Amino acid sequence: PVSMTKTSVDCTMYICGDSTECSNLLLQYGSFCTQLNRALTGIAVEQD
Amino acid sequence: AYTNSFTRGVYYPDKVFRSSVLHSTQDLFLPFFSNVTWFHAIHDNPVLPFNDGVYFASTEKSNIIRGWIFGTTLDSKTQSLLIVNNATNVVIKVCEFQFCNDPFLGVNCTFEYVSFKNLREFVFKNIDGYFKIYSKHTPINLVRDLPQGFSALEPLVDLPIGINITRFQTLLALHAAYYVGYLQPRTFLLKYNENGTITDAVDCALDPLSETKCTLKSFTVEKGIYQTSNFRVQPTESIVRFPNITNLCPFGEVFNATRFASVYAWNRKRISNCVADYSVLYNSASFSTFKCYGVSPTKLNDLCFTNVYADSFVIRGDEVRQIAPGQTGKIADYNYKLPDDFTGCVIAWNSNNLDSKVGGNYNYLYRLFRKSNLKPFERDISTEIYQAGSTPCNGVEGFNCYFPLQSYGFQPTNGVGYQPYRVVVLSFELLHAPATVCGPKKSTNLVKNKCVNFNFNGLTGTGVLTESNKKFLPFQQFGRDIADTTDAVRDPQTLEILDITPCSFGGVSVITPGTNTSNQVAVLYQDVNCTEVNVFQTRAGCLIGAEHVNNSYECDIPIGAGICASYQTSQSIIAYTMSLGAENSVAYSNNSIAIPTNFTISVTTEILPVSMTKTSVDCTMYICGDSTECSNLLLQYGSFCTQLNRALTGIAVEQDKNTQEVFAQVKQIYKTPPIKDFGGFNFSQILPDPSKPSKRSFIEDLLFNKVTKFNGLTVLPPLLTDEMIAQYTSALLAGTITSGWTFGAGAALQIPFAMQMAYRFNGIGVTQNVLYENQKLIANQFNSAIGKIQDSLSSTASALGKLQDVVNQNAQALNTLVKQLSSNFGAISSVLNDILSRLDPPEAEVQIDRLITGRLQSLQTYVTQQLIRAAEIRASANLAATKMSECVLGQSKRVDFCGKGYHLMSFPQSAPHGVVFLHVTYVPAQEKNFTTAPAICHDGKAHFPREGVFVSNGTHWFVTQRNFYEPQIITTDNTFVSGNCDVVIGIVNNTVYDPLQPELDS
Ligand SMILES: *[C@@H]1O[C@H](CO)[C@@H](O)[C@H](O)[C@H]1NC(C)=O
Ligand SMILES: *[C@@H]1O[C@H](CO)[C@@H](O)[C@H](O)[C@H]1NC(C)=O
Ligand SMILES: *[C@@H]1O[C@H](CO)[C@@H](O)[C@H](O)[C@H]1NC(C)=O
Ligand SMILES: *[C@@H]1O[C@H](CO)[C@@H](O)[C@H](O)[C@H]1NC(C)=O
Ligand SMILES: *[C@@H]1O[C@H](CO)[C@@H](O)[C@H](O)[C@H]1NC(C)=O
Ligand SMILES: *[C@@H]1O[C@H](CO)[C@@H](O)[C@H](O)[C@H]1NC(C)=O
Ligand SMILES: *[C@@H]1O[C@H](CO)[C@@H](O)[C@H](O)[C@H]1NC(C)=O
Repeated sequence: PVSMTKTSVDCTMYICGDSTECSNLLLQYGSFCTQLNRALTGIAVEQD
Repeated sequence: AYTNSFTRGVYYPDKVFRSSVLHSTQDLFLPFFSNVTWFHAIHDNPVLPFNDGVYFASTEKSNIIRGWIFGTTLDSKTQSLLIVNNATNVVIKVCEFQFCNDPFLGVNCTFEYVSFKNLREFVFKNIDGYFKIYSKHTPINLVRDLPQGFSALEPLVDLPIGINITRFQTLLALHAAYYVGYLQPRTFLLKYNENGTITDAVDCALDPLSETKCTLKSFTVEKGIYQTSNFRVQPTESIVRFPNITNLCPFGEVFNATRFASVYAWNRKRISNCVADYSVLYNSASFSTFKCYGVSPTKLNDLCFTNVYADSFVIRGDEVRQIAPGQTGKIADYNYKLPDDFTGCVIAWNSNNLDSKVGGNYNYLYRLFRKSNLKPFERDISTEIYQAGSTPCNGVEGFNCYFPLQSYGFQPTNGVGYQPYRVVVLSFELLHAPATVCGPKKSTNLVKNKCVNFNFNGLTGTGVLTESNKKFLPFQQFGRDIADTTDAVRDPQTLEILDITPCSFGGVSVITPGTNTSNQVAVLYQDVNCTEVNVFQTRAGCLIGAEHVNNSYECDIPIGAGICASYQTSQSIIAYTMSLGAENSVAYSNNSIAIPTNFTISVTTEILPVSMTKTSVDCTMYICGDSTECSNLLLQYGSFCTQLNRALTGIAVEQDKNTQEVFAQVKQIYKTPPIKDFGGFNFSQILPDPSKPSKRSFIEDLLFNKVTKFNGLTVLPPLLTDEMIAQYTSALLAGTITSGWTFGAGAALQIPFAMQMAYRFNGIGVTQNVLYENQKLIANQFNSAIGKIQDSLSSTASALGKLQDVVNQNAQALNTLVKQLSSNFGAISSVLNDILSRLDPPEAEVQIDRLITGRLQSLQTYVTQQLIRAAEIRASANLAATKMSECVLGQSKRVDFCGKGYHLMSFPQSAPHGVVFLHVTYVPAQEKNFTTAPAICHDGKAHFPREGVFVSNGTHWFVTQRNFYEPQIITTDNTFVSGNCDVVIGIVNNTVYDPLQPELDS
């Protein structure tokens, strides 16, 4: 295997999809969405 | 009259000093380069919407504009402020002043305070009751309109009025040029300088440039692809689909029955074919207590449940808290037990008057004695006499004989907690029965191929509703997927299978070149079909902004599905099928050979992250910095942070081990000779310069120059400082300049650099004779190639990509740790001295525990992230150690392992937490077509070369090495005799000249 499936799983919509209140409570955790999205993006560009 | 609001309107969201740091906040500013209205001051004061604010600017020469009135009615009906400056006093009052018929200044008194060449900007506003006076006076040389320039707008005075303003009217002076920008709750990338003046700002929700600007946290964005947010097709309307129920449900019957059951025999009234509004329930104010455990106490009317139970039984006032999960007592253990996962809602209204006889209500029973505690939602009708003592009864009294059921005497003369009630615990359940009890919300038509807000029988979501062929059985109602989410539903009014699929969604990514190159904007909608959104549709999605090009180019900013975007010609953004290269068919046949007549020595900079900043956090200092209570509460987790400290110190020691394995493979001190008579190969740019104060290379100096805390986490200094890392690199360079591969294995053997290149040439199967034949030429090419390294390494910032990105990666890891010191994690504050200094210790274990589980989980993500990052660094560092061992400390025969081309050697160069290798490679340049045959037959015997390839230019046959055209006549010290000419295909007639033949003939 040279690559996995290039999953681009977004933090806010995966955890609180189609929701504003849950995304507001989730951004109160600080950066976990931005380093998780950067981690998935780094994974995707790593398969590329 | 419209104006481009160029740069004006930036103020301080807060007045906390910051330096060389970019803070992002949500606040009310007007957008940059936006549309603002242009006014004159001849013969205009309409009441504009100050919905959340505007920005004022004045071109003034005689002080005509002098005041403002802001408010919601602005007619002394509400509290409205007036501003006058009578050349000596500043007067800002909201008191009941006499305003004129047309409000001007000449040329509810609760707030108890009673007393061109100039651009004036004033923003009077209210945020949370603060009245901020924002002021700035700025000289200019400009007359046409508002100037282009940056101006921080600072607060001066905060006054206690706290006034609603939704629309405002300017104040004139009778015997006003201004601008109106509608502010929005937008997020803003703000820049502070070291002197504390806000020098720039970005409204970053405006255009793709600014969206990249505040997602990359920088005012200058590199050319590339960046995901900024998510695109979701918003529902345009709401569809409600409920069964065609026509009967009002007897909820009022189980509230207003002539009699209610006891807790000994409470009823299960099961409900189907009903409409439940609950609006009459909430409109009734009779509820004494409403402890609604599974579902919201207020938000229930729109919700639909599958089945409901009315568990009506009468119990005392002090016992109303015992109808709860986890509660115990006589009633909770002997009469009615609720499960710990009870999903429902408990009802009890103020009801002393109805289920209470004036002579005593005697018909309600309860169980006070039982040998075992009862089960959740079971019904026990058993009347067996409870066994208390020792001897049994044959229906008599005495020992072991009381009736286990006895009744309440309900009289109005009882105590206030002992009062009778019509408590009726409507034991709601959310199960997955056929959903019947829905709020009315009259239905609408079934839309197709358009995602809207649907609520099918209490099940909500977003998606399109299409017809399906999915053959339901008549009892079955809902569909599920492999991921057990809802796949199909049946419309409960018309019996049709409705497929549910959420519409096209996805993150938005942005194509943008450098801001130092362009400001042209582009957006990408991936996996969206170009209906629901100079528009291009591809397999990757809907691309808006770039014109589609049938001509194919090399990929610069990747898009997806083979599409790539770039910036070219007059320049513009283009979209195209990306090239896989130049379309170059090879000139194959059975007899076609290509061998290069010319070569070049190319040098490639394989730069490798070998090491990392030895970050080490402290259980005390980082997690619970200078706090005895928090350090104790972290040791409450036991050895947990101790293996974290062990792991981080392990990362430090193995980083030292990586550096030792790549550099201190050398056992001695090697120093360069005072003369650099290196056979034409000047190394004073790659070798340390004695004229330099620190003995490092010149290219290392540009690797130190062009490419380059105290708050609980420290950095450990390396065991190897930068100067003596440079000393080890100088040692490795010296060993591979005067000693080559020998000092890697054993004793230092002095070997010339000409010998190293000549023998390294042999390694890749090209003969070393070419090197001494063109020594001056390749000295020129290699020196100028190192000069091209110097030029590229000094000109392009992208040449340091693989170390700049990793040093930045560690920087963002540390920076996210730093940002968790702002993150609250559910605690009310993020600074630990603040949270400890204001919380009493018993609730401080709770607050500190939330903060440290958040801090420790973020630190856990951090330490695992650098554990896998140090695994990547250590994999690339064992790669670097084998690279140095086989490519510096020896010659590698691994093709394409030491950069593109036939590897010759490599030159270590120290760099900030990394190694730069100067891999010299052999790359062929110019080639010719020749005719070739597998073998040459000479005297009935087939001939094969020991080294090299048979070729012919069409006139004479030659044997030549596979990577350089050196034609010689076929000679038996280059070929050998084998086999016969009758078997091999493609063999040609020739003669093979034995070098022994002229010796024996002469
Ligand atoms: C900020 O303050 C320093 C300190 O006097 C001053 O020298 C400088 O000119 C100011 N302005 C800047 C850095 O733009
Ligand atoms: C109830 O809904 C069904 C939908 O199929 C419809 O055919 C029927 O006429 C409706 N009846 C009333 C009284 O609204
Ligand atoms: C995109 O929408 C058009 C509009 O009708 C349609 O013809 C085309 O099939 C769609 N593309 C895909 C991949 O379904
Ligand atoms: C082959 O091409 C290289 C390219 O620079 C040149 O330096 C060299 O002199 C050429 N050799 C011959 C034999 O033409
Ligand atoms: C050193 O390298 C420079 C290249 O800038 C060259 O001009 C000079 O002749 C070299 N000196 C020696 C002694 O090789
Ligand atoms: C394949 O090789 C044979 C023998 O060298 C030759 O006769 C034949 O023409 C070749 N095929 C082509 C397409 O040239
Ligand atoms: C030359 O090659 C041919 C095959 O094409 C072979 O039959 C013959 O014996 C060879 N030698 C000669 C003609 O001397």
